[PDB]
Amino acid sequence: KRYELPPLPYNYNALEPYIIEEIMKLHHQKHHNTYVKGANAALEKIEKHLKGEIQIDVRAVMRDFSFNYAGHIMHTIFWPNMAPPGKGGGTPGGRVADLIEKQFGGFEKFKALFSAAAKTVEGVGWGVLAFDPLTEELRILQVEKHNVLMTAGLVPILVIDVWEHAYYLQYKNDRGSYVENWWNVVNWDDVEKRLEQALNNAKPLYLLP
Amino acid sequence: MVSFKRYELPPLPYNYNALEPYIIEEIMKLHHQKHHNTYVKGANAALEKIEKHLKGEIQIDVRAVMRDFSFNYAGHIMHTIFWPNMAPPGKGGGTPGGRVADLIEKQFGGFEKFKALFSAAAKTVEGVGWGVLAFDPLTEELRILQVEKHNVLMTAGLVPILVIDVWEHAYYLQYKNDRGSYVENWWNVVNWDDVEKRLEQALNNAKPLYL
Amino acid sequence: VSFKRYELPPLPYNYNALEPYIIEEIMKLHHQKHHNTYVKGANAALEKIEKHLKGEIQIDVRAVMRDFSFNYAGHIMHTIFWPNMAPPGKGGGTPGGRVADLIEKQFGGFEKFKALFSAAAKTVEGVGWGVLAFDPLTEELRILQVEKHNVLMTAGLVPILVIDVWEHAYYLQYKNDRGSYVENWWNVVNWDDVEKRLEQALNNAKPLY
Amino acid sequence: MVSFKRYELPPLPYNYNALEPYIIEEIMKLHHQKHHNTYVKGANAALEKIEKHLKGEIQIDVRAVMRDFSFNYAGHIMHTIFWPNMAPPGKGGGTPGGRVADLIEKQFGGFEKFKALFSAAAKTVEGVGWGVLAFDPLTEELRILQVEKHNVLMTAGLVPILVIDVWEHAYYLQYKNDRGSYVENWWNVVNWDDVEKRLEQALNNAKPLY
Ligand SMILES: [Mn+2]
Ligand SMILES: [Mn+2]
Ligand SMILES: [Mn+2]
Ligand SMILES: [Mn+2]
Repeated sequence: KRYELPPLPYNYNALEPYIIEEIMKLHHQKHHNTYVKGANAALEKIEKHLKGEIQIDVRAVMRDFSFNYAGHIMHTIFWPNMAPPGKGGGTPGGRVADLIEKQFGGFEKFKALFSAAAKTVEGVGWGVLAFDPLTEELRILQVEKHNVLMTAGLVPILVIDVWEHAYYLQYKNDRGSYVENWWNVVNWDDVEKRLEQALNNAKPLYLLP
Repeated sequence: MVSFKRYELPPLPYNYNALEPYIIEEIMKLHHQKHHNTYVKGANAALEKIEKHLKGEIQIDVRAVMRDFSFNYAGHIMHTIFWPNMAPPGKGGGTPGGRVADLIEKQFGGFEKFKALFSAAAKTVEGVGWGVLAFDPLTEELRILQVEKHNVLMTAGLVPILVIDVWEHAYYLQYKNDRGSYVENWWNVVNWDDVEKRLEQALNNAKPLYL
Repeated sequence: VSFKRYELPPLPYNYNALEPYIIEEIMKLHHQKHHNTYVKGANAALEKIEKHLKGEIQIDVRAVMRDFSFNYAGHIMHTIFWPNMAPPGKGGGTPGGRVADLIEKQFGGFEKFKALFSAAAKTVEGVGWGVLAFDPLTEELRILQVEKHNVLMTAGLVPILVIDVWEHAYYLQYKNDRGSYVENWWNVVNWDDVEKRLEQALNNAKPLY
Repeated sequence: MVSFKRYELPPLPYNYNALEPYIIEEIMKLHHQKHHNTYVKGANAALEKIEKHLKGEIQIDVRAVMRDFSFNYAGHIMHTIFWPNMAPPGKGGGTPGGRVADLIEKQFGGFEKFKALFSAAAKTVEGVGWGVLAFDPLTEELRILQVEKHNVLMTAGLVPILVIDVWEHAYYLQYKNDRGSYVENWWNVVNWDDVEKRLEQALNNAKPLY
């Protein structure tokens, strides 16, 4: 089954002033679309290989699949993780706030740690807040590229893209300012919904019921 | 604030010599007691550093500690899946039925085509790593990929349902450099019942986490 | 003796000297922000090693060496990158001399070389570099990619011509279109510099190993 | 267009059993005859694909083939340095003199401090890789780093003069999981004469190179 580019949940200019329209348009129509196409291209090669029509370098094509699939799913989460300022921004409540209190000692400490993780990604990558199916707790990590340092199990519920293309046109080299500004468009309702699903569904995938 | 729940080393589902002749007792023992244990400890040690940082007790390099967490957590979960993915010959080995066989037929064109591809993926991991059969929550289909170390090339979303460890420590004492022979022999201990149960859970649970 | 500090080199030309192919704002940010950050990071890693050697602190050796690796590599790669370019006239065109001779022998001529090098640069996954290197084991040219600054690079190979395809190298001008950037970059290649490096490599490299 | 010069497997500088009791004969045989040979073949195979691409016979994935070249070339050169970096106990082992000892004193505050740092670097490689002592052409000083696989974390410029292989295949048959004991014992076969000769060449050639 082939991957498809999802529409954004909002207008290309909907995250302004925090992320400009030009970035949103390039990011979605070029970058994300390229990962969708790359993932499908890798699958097509695997198909031709399985049908015996070609012989592929299995390692190489799977590396291509890994990178592009990861790019696709990460951007798929990234867009609805944001919302126009109002619906987006502010401080979380509910289950997310509760786990943030338990795991990190409150929102301010969480924000400082998450921001540090995002700002200090070496090269391009992501800051990731994930739900751990083994402990049913939150974990923060970095991902390099789309597919380096990511682990099995951990379910991303909030991600920030710190690839240079995510901010350079507006913030230039100042990734720090981008990260600080990104908090203003975080869709906590989306994160809350993701956590609800993870609490219900994640653990049984690994520790059988 | 509540102190993190510690990771723990699970027992094996069988004795150390239970996978003979395909994987020797000495490997199973070292693999479990030394290697898997080390990843459990490493994951806990990283979380302890994060805890002390959050309590204002120490300085940490956030990137470094998270790299440590990534590698060791990944090692832990991958081995946690690896052990029950195998079973003593008899319960282990053979060819799958059920939903696993159905998806293998529809996607890979049958078990032999799947086996050849999975074996090639495992054999050709560059350096140490894993061959992985995963459930894709976006398409509700199977995908095969490689993972290097424990935490390189792995992606979000994909749920491993069957993994083969091709780190050198998984085979060297018995098979020496001949990883190919190890991979071929490993099929004789695959626990298809476990794989089927994992797929069942994924079919029921995975997609809603993301969409 | 305290380690010798790395230093930011001046550019061989003004910030606007590579126009219209690479705009002034890019050259300024690239040199003053990005390259300077790698210099500072390389020095910072060695300061940590020094405090460890003085017995004052205990460090995570793996972590600090990863920092050294990335930042040292960033520093050296950019150090080669700047003089690898020159204002159009001195920069651009088709090489002669020893480099042209090896290009004929290894790659079957300049057009074939250019196509291969361009493909290598364009298809770097994530951020990184296209690299033309001298192989001390064979005394021949080899092309490879480097991801980040310090992934896929090998011992031995001496880079003689590099192109930076990190997003910051082109995004402000070329946006997502790395391909057009790579095509344009040829017009500022300083072939006299590449020639000097190859000659040094032919005379110096093999004995090291 | 002339066909590429092939990489070749260098012979060992000593018998397969010459590093005993510190590294057993079986490891040396497998390591040289199976593993190193595989990297030589892999590097050549990648270049063959590049050749066929340039001659218009095939259309390659340039990234994929260059990744193959990178890993295998790196494997080849790292092992090529690794073997003569060791010597039978007597010629091998002990502590360095000459220029190596001089820079070690200046950079690291002496041999025991250097040894502690290099040992820690080797023991703490995550996954498989190498501990590396390198000469920096930019500063004409020694640097220690790790390399993962053969071709991850390695940088341009730095010239390895002493390397230790900590891939599992380098020790597992003898030391099992105990990489630490392997690293501790490897010091007893280090060929300081070889390292000294490499440093001499680096001091003479590396900076003028860059
Ligand atoms: Mn992006
Ligand atoms: Mn293992
Ligand atoms: Mn750059
Ligand atoms: Mn080796």
